[PDB]
Amino acid sequence: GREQWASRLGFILAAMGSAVGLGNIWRFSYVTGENGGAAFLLVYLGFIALIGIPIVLAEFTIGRRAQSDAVGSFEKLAPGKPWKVAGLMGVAAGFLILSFYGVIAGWILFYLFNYITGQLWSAPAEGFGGFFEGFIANPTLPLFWQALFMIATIWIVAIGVKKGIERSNKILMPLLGVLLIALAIYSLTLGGAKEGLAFLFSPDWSALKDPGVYLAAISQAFFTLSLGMGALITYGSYVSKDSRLPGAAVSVAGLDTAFAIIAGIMIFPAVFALGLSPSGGPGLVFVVLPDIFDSIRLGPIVGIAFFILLGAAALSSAVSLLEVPVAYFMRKFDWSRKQAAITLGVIITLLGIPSSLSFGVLGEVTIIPGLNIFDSVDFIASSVFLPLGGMIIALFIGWGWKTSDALAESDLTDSVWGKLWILSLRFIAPIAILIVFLSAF
Ligand SMILES: CCCCCCCCCO[C@@H]1O[C@H](CO)[C@@H](O)[C@H](O)[C@H]1O
Ligand SMILES: CCCCCCCCCO[C@@H]1O[C@H](CO)[C@@H](O)[C@H](O)[C@H]1O
Ligand SMILES: CCCCCCCCCO[C@@H]1O[C@H](CO)[C@@H](O)[C@H](O)[C@H]1O
Ligand SMILES: CCCCCCCCCO[C@@H]1O[C@H](CO)[C@@H](O)[C@H](O)[C@H]1O
Ligand SMILES: CCCCCCCCCO[C@@H]1O[C@H](CO)[C@@H](O)[C@H](O)[C@H]1O
Ligand SMILES: CCCCCCCCCO[C@@H]1O[C@H](CO)[C@@H](O)[C@H](O)[C@H]1O
Ligand SMILES: CCCCCCCCCO[C@@H]1O[C@H](CO)[C@@H](O)[C@H](O)[C@H]1O
Ligand SMILES: CCCCCCCCCO[C@@H]1O[C@H](CO)[C@@H](O)[C@H](O)[C@H]1O
Ligand SMILES: CC(C)[C@H](N)C(=O)O
Ligand code: NA
Ligand code: NA
Repeated sequence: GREQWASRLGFILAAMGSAVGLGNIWRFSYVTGENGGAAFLLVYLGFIALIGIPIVLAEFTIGRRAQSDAVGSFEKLAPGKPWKVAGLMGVAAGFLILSFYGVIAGWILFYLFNYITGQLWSAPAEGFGGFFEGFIANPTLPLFWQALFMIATIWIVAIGVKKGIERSNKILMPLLGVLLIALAIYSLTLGGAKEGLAFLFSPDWSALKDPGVYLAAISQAFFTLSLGMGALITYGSYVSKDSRLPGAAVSVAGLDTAFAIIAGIMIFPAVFALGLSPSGGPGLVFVVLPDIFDSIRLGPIVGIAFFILLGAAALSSAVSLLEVPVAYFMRKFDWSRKQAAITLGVIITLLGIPSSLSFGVLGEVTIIPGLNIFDSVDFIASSVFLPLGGMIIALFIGWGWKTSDALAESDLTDSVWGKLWILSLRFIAPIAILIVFLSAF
């Protein structure tokens, strides 16, 4: 006797809460900026349409049918089969992603603290770039704020699905978009819009010759949709029978893509107006936006709101990440929810400490050749486990299910979409993923 979404539309809300977070504004902005912009944008969008939405629906189908955890969904639906390797990577990918996800979310809480104590209202003596660099170089200051965020994440997973995950404030997410739209409009007036919008919407096709622009595009697409980290199989596993999955998948992926494109329209016109380079790294939004808030008379109020709402959004995504291992360890080892929540939460926190330290004292240490600890874990998680696990998931429903079962449990029977959906999982998605791995590696 396990959990289910109490309210009807609690599923689409929780799935949208998982998808929308730091990946849309933080990671989308610097991965776009260091990949040329528009050409990477057209590739990232095509991957969302032809691969992302089929696998989003695929993960919902596996979860609802099996009614188990990220790994248990494969033991039940296909006993004794090696398909379950897709679920182990997702649990592994959830661990790795949440370790450094909490670091970036700690930067959010630190910036929210400085606008609340009036510290960042005016520009600091060293500039917003120098001020940000001083903070992420500090060894222990970020570990405090990352631990604070993890406590909030541990608290909400421990409370439960019905009492915590489903009980999130549902007005915070529309408010973030309303604030992103208004910051998009304002930044369009800052004078770098012609250069910023050509960067984002006028393609330089030369980038299409680098096999790294596809892997980066497929990493960002899986990352931003919470694909391949066992998150959508778990949330699907709390879903009842009379649930229309296809529209939920299109609604999850469509709303998520709107946030990224509005985040891009906000950031890159602001990047060029400030004279900076769009290849500014993970601190891109963390250096651009405090400068933008300073050019507004009521910017301090804008900054408090922007970091509360984004902070609320990062919290709901991190809650969906920790629930994947939490759900797994409850079944495998009979741990209670609170037991698994604090145990795996404290652990994942300590795994993120080396990632946090790589922006400062550990800045020189490299794991993967050419990449520090943070870039190494992000590469192993985003660029290997998510597309591979995402590829095994597609092959799983494509060649491991009776067609009638797939279309039935997906609510796509006798549909032109159901024929194109099977086409995606059987051929297009696993073929294109394998091609991107081969060219890039
Ligand atoms: C028990 C409640 C405690 C809540 C936390 C209060 C944080 C107060 C921080 O204020 C800051 O302190 C600095 C010196 O300490 C000043 O230089 C700075 O100008 C000021 O903005
Ligand atoms: C619960 C909140 C915890 C906040 C902890 C912040 C730790 C910052 C310590 O300051 C550091 O002290 C050194 C002297 O030892 C200086 O040389 C160094 O310049 C300075 O960066
Ligand atoms: C409900 C959460 C409240 C907890 C507040 C924790 C305060 C952390 C204080 O650290 C200090 O913050 C200063 C900013 O003013 C920095 O200048 C300084 O380097 C750093 O040592
Ligand atoms: C980093 C450590 C911080 C983690 C905080 C975890 C708080 C867990 C609270 O959970 C709930 O507390 C109630 C107490 O009455 C129980 O009745 C209920 O069953 C339980 O679900
Ligand atoms: C709900 C949507 C809110 C959109 C907010 C857009 C605010 C943009 C204001 O820009 C400023 O406007 C002045 C004239 O209006 C100019 O003199 C000034 O140079 C310009 O920088
Ligand atoms: C809020 C939505 C804004 C949509 C912006 C899409 C238009 C991007 C076009 O970029 C460039 O604009 C320059 C302006 O002259 C042209 O010279 C150049 O040829 C063109 O490539
Ligand atoms: C959010 C809605 C945005 C709509 C998409 C805007 C399309 C911008 C078209 O740029 C075009 O790129 C070409 C390079 O291939 C140039 O040849 C051409 O001169 C230039 O105009
Ligand atoms: C919920 C809305 C969040 C976005 C708000 C957009 C900021 C509007 C900025 O307008 C004006 O721009 C001028 C810049 O020159 C300032 O001098 C002026 O004082 C400021 O008020
Ligand atoms: C769960 C998290 C990775 C979410 N997909 C994001 O875009 O931030
Ligand atoms: Na996202
Ligand atoms: Na979220």
